[PDB]
Amino acid sequence: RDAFAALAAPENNSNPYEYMRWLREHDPVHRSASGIFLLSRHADIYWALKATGDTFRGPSAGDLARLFPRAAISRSLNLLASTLAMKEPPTHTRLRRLISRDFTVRQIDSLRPSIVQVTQTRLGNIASSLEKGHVVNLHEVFSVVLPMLIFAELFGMTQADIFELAASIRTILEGLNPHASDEQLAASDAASLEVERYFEGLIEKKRREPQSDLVSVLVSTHDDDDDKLSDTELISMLWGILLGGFATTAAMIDHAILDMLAFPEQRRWLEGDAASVKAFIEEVLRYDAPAMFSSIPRIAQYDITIGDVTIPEGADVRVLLASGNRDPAAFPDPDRFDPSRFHGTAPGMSTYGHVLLSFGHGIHFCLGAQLARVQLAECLPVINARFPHLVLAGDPVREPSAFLRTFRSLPVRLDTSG
Ligand code: HEM
Repeated sequence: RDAFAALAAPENNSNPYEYMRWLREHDPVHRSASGIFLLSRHADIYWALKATGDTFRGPSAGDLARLFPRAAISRSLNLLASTLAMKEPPTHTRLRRLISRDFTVRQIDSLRPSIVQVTQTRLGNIASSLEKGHVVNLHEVFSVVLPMLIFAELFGMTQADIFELAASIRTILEGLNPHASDEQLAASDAASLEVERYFEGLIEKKRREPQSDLVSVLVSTHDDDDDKLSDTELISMLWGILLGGFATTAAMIDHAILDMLAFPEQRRWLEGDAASVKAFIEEVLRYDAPAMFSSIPRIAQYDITIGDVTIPEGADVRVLLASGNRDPAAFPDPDRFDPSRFHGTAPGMSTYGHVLLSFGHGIHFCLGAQLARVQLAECLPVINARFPHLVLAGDPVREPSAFLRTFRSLPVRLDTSG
């Protein structure tokens, strides 16, 4: 009845793609009970993403207050509101320019050895148990761990520090849920205080003793421009990067593993050259999303129409990226897992010239898209090579959420013969 509630029901946390098809055909410009709109077709989603900046503005202070009424003047909402995802041009333009100057393709490629090293170490840790015929929850022992250890490497942080930060993130997000208790609010403000204090200390540390990591580069001088992120901007940028990769990459890894196990005839892509591996990962992304529906508010600047449906000035429009990715006008035979769609093409572009929507499009296109892609391209062949007879051990347990599609468990074992 209400698309956001329908998509969060258990069966739709499980397989929402039949309902998404229904929306695309029967209610493509869905108005929820709240008044927020939801676009499900590839064409309309692509349009809305590329119109962000002109036709759609970012959320104002009034918009965030309405979306987070319980936390309207809290430190935690102030921190969220300062992140790149919640900014609009021209402030967004400068902030994105400055982080992209230092968070580069070369910087990300320099993490590839570390991704292999972490994967090798975590897989070694469970090899004995798997060899004895036991079941391992790969989500808990691997998928959620690798992205955090890679953030530690990128930022120049300790493992202990990144795991405490992740715990703070969980607390903060709990405090921004609409049902949040006053106690969760207080815990969120305390965790937000700690996050700021931590990053302040990290910035000061790398400023005195720079290293090769991203924070050291961000806080040091730059030859071409003397523009740079201020300390308050730096805290917000590092925080927003962590939030962006908090649970998304882990869900991606989980989905890739599940696709490897469901379609063992496609494992060959992971055994091939760089172009072959990349194609598998592109199709993993096309096949599932970690949120489904978008988190960034897009506020209509004026009365818009999509078809004969009016979206009034001031309304909030969200997009169902996972539905666009299974739209047959963009991806023929959309329910088939087929990496050849993306073989030899530009990242996120099919052989027919239709774009993958898993990272968005336009000015808010995922800052971490290359980092996510490279993490998957390096770890998945290693997993496939270490445990050639890995199989699914039981049904994955999905993590109940109103906003995200993540797993609590991904149980795996080796195919054993007595
Ligand atoms: C597979 C993993 C990921 C997926 C599927 C994903 C998805 C997305 C999507 C769809 C958006 C745009 C949302 C919109 O336009 O409404 C976005 C934005 C963003 N992502 Fe990711 N993301 C992933 C991983 C990461 C990582 C590893 C980082 C680390 C830098 C990151 C940082 C960000 C940031 C900072 C933004 C805001 C960009 C802006 O507003 O200019 N994400 N992400």
